[PDB]
Amino acid sequence: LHKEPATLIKAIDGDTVKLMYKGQPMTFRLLLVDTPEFNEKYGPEASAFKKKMEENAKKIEVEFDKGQRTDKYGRGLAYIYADGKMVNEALVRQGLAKVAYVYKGNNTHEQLLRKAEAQAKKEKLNIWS
Ligand SMILES: Cc1cn([C@H]2C[C@H](OP(=O)(O)O)[C@@H](COP(=O)(O)O)O2)c(=O)[nH]c1=O
Ligand SMILES: [Ca+2]
Repeated sequence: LHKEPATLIKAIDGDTVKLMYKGQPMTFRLLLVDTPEFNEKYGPEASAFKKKMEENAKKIEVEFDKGQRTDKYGRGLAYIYADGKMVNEALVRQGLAKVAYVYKGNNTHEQLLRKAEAQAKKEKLNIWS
């Protein structure tokens, strides 16, 4: 897998964001995670966390997996990094997302994220409290 550039256009919620990628605006959906919707418990805290991480970053990068790059809604499916730190992992590690939507052939970072979830759970953080 390789990291590619992108620039923040607009925060959306805990697991989607609008980025400019190869010079075109696209909504990206984070691979392998699920955050609570804004109206649900920890939804606003997830959105805030993601928003801050991405807006404060000097450099946003996208990393596609081996399989499908766009979902049925036209959303890019990627791992997103903010100054080299994986946003997908950070949300999970904070108890602000669950590992979810693990489809065969787009699951390179599954076990990394499952490890983060285990530690969040053990700490009783946020959704695991
Ligand atoms: C994260 C992800 C979601 N999706 C689809 C599955 C779900 O379909 P349905 O809309 O039919 O439930 C939906 C979940 O996204 P959200 O959690 O953004 O709603 O997006 C994928 O197809 N591939 C993926 O990797
Ligand atoms: Ca969601």
